[PDB]
Amino acid sequence: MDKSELVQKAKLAEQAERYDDMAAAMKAVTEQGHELSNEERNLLSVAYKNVVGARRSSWRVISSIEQKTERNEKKQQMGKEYREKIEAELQDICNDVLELLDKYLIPNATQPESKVFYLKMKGDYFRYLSEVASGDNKQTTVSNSQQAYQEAFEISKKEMQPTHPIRLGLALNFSVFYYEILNSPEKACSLAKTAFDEAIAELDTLNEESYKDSTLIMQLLRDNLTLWTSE
Amino acid sequence: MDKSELVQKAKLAEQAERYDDMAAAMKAVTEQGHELSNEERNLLSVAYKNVVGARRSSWRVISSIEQKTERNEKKQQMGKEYREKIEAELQDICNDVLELLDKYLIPNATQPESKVFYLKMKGDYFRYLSEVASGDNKQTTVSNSQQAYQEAFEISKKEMQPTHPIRLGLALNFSVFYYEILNSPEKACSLAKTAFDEAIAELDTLNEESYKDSTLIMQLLRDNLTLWTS
Repeated sequence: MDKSELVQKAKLAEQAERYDDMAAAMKAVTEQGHELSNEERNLLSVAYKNVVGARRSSWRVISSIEQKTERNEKKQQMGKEYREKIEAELQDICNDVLELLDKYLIPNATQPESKVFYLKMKGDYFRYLSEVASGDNKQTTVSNSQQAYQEAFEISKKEMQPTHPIRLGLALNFSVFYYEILNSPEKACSLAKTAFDEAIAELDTLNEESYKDSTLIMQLLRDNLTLWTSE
Repeated sequence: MDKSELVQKAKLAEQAERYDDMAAAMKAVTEQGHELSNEERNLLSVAYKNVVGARRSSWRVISSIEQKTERNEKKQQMGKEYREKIEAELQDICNDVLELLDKYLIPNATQPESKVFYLKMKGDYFRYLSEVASGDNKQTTVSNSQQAYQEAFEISKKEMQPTHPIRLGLALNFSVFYYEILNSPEKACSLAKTAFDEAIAELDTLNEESYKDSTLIMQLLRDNLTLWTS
C-alpha cells in the first residue's frame, strides 16, 4: 500500500474503532520518511493514544484486582502473570512510538511547531513507560521524560512568542511535571511564574478577537501558582 | 493448564475488556473435552459474542461508508479491501465457534438445557456467517442456521418451561432470524407470538433467580411483535 492508501485505511480503521489497525497504518506512513501533514500527524497521535490507553486501562484494572485479593490464593498468581503480559504489550507499543520519533519524526521536522509536538510526544510516552517500570529502570524513564520535555521547552522559548498557545501549554504541563513527578514545588512555581509573567508582558499585542487562545491557559498557570504557593 | 486457572484468566480478561484473550481461554477450556458448568458456558458465550460483535459493528460501519458516493477509485478500493479483511476475520471467528460446537459442546451435552443453549449458539453463528456470505454459500449458511434453531426449538418446547430464559432467548433470536434473514414477517410473528403467549399463560413457572432475565426477554418479544405488526 502507498501513502494515499495507508492514510485512507487509517481513517477507515478509526471509524470502525480498530485502533491497532489505525496505528499500524500510520506507522507505515511515518516510515516513508517524509514530514507529516497536520492531518497525518493527528491520525498518528490519535491512533497511538488509543492503543496505549486501552492497555493502560487494562493494566490499572488488573492491578486493582491484584491489590484486593488474598495473598496466597492462585488468583493472586494469575493476576500477576496477566498483569505482566499487559505490561510487556504496553512497553512494546511505547517503544514503537519512541522509535518512530527518534528515527523519523524529530530529526526530519523543519518547523519548530512540529519539533515541539514530537518532543512532547516523546516525553509523554516515556511517562507511560514510567507507570509500569520497576527498579532503577523507573528513575531512568522519568529522566528521559524530563529531557524530552526540556528540549521541547527550550525550542518553544526560542522560536515562539510568550503568548503562543503551544508555548503556554508546554509551560503548564512541564511545571506540573515538576510539581507532581519530580516533587520539586519551588522549581515548578518558578517555571509557571516565569511563563505567566512573560505572557502578561505581551498582552497588549494580542488581537481582541482571539486573545482567549492565550489567556485561558495563562489563567491555569496562575491558578496553579496560587495553589502551590498556599502549600 | 488447569480449568480453574483458565477460567480465572477469562474472568480477568473480561474485567480488562480484553475479549480476544477471554475467548482464547474459554476455547482452551472447551478443548479439554468435558461438559462445561453453567458459569463456564456463559463465559464462553459472552467472550465470543463480544469478539464477533466488535467485528460485526466494524463491518456495518465500513459497509455504510462504502455506500456513500466516492469518486476516487483508490479510496473505493481501500474500503472494499478493508471490508473484505473484516469479513475474513468474522468468518474465522464463526468457524472457530462452530467447530467447538460440533466437535465438543453439542455431542457431549447430557442435559436438554445445554443442548438447546448450544444449538441456539449454532443458529446464531451460522446467521452471522450468512450476513457476509455470497452465492451458494449464502443459501447454505442460512439453511444451516434455520435447521439449528429448529432443532433447538423442538427440544426446548419438550424439555423446558416457557418462561425459561434460554427458551425465550431462542424464540427471540429465531423469530428475528425469520424477520431479518429469511424476510418472512408471517413466520417471525407466529413464532414470537406463540412464545410470548406460552410464557404469560404459565406465570407460575417464573422463579426468583431468573425473573428479571425472563421478563426482559418477554418484553423484547412483545416490542418486536408490536413493531412487525405496525
